[PDB]
Amino acid sequence: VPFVEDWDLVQTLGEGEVQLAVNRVTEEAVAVKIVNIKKEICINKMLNHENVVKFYGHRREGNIQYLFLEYCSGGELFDRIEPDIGMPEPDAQRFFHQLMAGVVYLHGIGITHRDIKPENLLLDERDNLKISDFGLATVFRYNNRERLLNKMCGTLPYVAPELLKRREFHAEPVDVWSCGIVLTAMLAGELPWDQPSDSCQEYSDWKEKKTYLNPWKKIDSAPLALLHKILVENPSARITIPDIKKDRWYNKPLKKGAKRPRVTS
Ligand SMILES: N#Cc1cnc(NC(=O)Nc2ccc3cc(C(=O)O)ccc3c2)cn1
Repeated sequence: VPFVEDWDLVQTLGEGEVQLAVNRVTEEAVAVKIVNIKKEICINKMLNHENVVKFYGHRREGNIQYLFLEYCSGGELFDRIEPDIGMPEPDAQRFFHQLMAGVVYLHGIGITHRDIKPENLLLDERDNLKISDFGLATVFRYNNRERLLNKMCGTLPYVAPELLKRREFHAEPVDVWSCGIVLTAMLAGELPWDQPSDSCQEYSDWKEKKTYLNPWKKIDSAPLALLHKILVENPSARITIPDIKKDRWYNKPLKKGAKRPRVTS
């Protein structure tokens, strides 16, 4: 079929730069990342899951790398969070379920994302969450042997406290912590602290269980009981994903399915 390989760059999606590309023949939309990168391509080739941004391929034009990735028309989860309000609790529970499925998948194949935040969680046309950007990602389990991490990666308001206090740490509780900060942002529309350190007053208040303060006072007791188990300073005592899936709020019926068309009489 002629011209089937031609794509037109129609608009900017993010910033390296991310462009929306449309196929000249089929009109299929893809996101093109125009660029660490060698590792991002290698990790992306391992990935295949409904809550993980799809990798279609790559092309190297001299010094420039072109990553052909899934287009998510709903944009970033970040723009679904109303500042200081958040979003309706049933929406946050659905986004959190899909975030857990995506992270379970990644950890299962021994990959840690290391930069989970709402800017990296994209939504398709049906508002299905997709974990995006594997530029900071790494392999923490190979040949069934766990590798402890030591590199400083992520975004300070979402990083686990052990990444700041310890030389080495396990990879999985770090992604669990950032998911908990994402859950906090979705339910309160604010970040609880700048960084999880003792020098940070907001972080000390949380360890002192002052939940009458913002953002915790905006969060219902059931999802807050979950946050009490995720945002635990000691990563060895922090709730694992199998146990998040057994939490009372995680399994609380709150939301109806996608609106489906119907007529009466
Ligand atoms: N790395 C990476 C990466 C970045 N973007 C990917 N896909 C994608 O569709 N990106 C975006 C990013 C921002 C967007 C923002 C909007 C919007 O603000 O309306 C709509 C669609 C968007 C789509 C896929 N992988």
